[PDB]
Amino acid sequence: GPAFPGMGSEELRLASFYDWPLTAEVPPELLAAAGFFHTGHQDKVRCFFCYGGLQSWKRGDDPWTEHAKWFPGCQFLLRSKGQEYINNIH
Ligand SMILES: CN[C@@H](C)C(=O)N[C@H](C(=O)N1CC[C@H]2CC[C@H](NC(=O)C(c3ccccc3)c3ccccc3)[C@H]21)C(C)(C)C
Ligand SMILES: [Zn+2]
Repeated sequence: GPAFPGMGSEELRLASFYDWPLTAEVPPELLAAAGFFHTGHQDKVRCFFCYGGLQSWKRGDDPWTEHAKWFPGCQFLLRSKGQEYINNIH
């Protein structure tokens, strides 16, 4: 199961980005869709399922790409995007 079942809802994850500092650079909509919620500190986010944390986001970063790059074993990622997607990023 998920590390943090309470953030399994995409809408709850999106709400967590109310004070996100990088709206134009890395959209909250895409971060939330990709399993991430905002910790509230700087640009630190975490996936609700694998609990993997990512920070130091660069403008134009693709949240799903970064998810697969750093946490390829995440089952939410696999369920959502499929194995071919994960394999191609590697
Ligand atoms: C350029 N795109 C971004 C999304 C990126 O690749 N970020 C990397 C990243 O954040 N990573 C890579 C994979 C993870 C391991 C190293 C880094 N982890 C953290 O920064 C976490 C952390 C560890 C120790 C002290 C403070 C923070 C972290 C924890 C919770 C939330 C966010 C990050 C995570 C970085 C900083 C190494 C370029
Ligand atoms: Zn994950």
